[PDB]
Amino acid sequence: SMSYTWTGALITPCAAEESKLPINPLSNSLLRHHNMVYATTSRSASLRQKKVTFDRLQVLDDHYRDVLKEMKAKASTVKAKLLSIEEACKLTPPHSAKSKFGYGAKDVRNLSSRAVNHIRSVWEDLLEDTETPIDTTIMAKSEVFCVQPEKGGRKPARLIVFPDLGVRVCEKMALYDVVSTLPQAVMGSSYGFQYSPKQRVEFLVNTWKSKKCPMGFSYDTRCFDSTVTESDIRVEESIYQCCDLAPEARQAIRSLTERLYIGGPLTNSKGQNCGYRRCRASGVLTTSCGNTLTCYLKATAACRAAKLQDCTMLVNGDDLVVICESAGTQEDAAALRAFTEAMTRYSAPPGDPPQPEYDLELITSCSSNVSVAHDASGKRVYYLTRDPTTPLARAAWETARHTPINSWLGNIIMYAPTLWARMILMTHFFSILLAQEQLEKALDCQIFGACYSIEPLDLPQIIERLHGLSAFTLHSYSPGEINRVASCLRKLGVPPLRTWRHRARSVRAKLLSQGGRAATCGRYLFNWAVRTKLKLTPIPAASQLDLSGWFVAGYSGGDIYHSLSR
Repeated sequence: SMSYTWTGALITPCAAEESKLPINPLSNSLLRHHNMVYATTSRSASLRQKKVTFDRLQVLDDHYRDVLKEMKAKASTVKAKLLSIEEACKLTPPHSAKSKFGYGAKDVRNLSSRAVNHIRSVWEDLLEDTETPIDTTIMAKSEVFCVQPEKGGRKPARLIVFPDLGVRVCEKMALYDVVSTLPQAVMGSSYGFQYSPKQRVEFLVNTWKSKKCPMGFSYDTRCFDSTVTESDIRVEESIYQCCDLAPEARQAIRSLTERLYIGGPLTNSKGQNCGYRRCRASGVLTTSCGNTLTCYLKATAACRAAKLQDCTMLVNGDDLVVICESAGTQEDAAALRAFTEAMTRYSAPPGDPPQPEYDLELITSCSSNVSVAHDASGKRVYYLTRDPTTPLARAAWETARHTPINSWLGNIIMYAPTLWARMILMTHFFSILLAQEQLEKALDCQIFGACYSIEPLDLPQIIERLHGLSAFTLHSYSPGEINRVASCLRKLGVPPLRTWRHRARSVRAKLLSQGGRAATCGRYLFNWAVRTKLKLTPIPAASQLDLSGWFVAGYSGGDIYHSLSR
């Protein structure tokens, strides 16, 4: 079973494609080495195709079946509701790809006559037609990175595969509630997306110390989406079907499984047939949930087969971290080898072989890792950090050119406590915002694949609820962390960290001398940069004004939007 068949037609771009940074003088002294920063394009689509096209052998054993049944039993607990056309319509992102049938995302959210009447047809057809493969578009995704340490080495583009907008709304009607409810109900504390980064670190540590002599590792599968088999996709549906479901929902889920989720024809932006998918589509609603369940399933079964002891996992789509209990250094080396054999049999082979780890801080997953600093009281605080190379490069790109997605806003939020977010990314972007006019203009950023509309004057209260008060008051970061950031600054040509302390005062001052929501941003955010720090007490609006829905589920590739928060 091949993940992909290709006809020969190209993955084409739909417009103009940017690949290098522009000669922009206030990307400037964010970053001067612009040769380092690039964006992926259609040109490298072929290279990705080769990487992502292969046969899939799958051998299921008693462990897999045993784990499946325990999952289904947990799933049998769930009752899932059918969404109405109006509710699914509201979940649609303002700049989601328009339909072939002469209407766009705007028309959907307005409940336009042409849009809801097409949507009803797609739904009715899901009921009348039970097997005809549903069309998708394949495209190259444009992502920014920093040139790889073997001389301008480069990641090729990712392929994004999605059905027409009308189908996307129907998926929401049938599977939105399911996808927001079932993963937690099945996987419990092992479901990553229920955790704020503060809750995430809290669960990591707690699990680590609950161990005699802990041992953890992270597992990376070689292009997970392609490893997912038609069997996997069906096993997945069998889990969904354990929910209490409306009869049309049940049919809709059944049809979407056979007509879309298991595979179907690929069409480029020119209308040409590119070939056929028999693996996971990156851009359907079920992609995160389905991946999270499928990764959790294969891994739990692989642990048992590998005879690892007191495995706890934390799963986030295809990102997988295991914290378990160590039988004596070449104990696990062997046990991981076994684990890897089992994952490989289940059709989930690794990228780089997994390595046992006996220091929590050295384990990296979700691109991130735990580090330690201290807050005013001097007490050791645990926080979640990351190599800043890709965020700092993306920040430079977003300065130089306009873009819907502002990942910088996202990294500030998610990595508020980190040294590099506070000194560089807050300082730089509040300066730009200050000088421009734009402190109130809400911006779109993504958390867990779902886009959010967010006002930058609400970071002090967002940061406080998601990270606590220590996020503004942390100071004596580890030598390892500080050395990563300093190193990353050299590689990119970002000015040294002491450079930013100077800049951060001016920005703080230009923003205390403004008052209001501005004012607050200068008190707590840039407190690290003043000479005799003032005493920061908890913000009022933080609690009884801001709201959930934020760390409930993973929605990557699922066309999901909340205009939640500010």
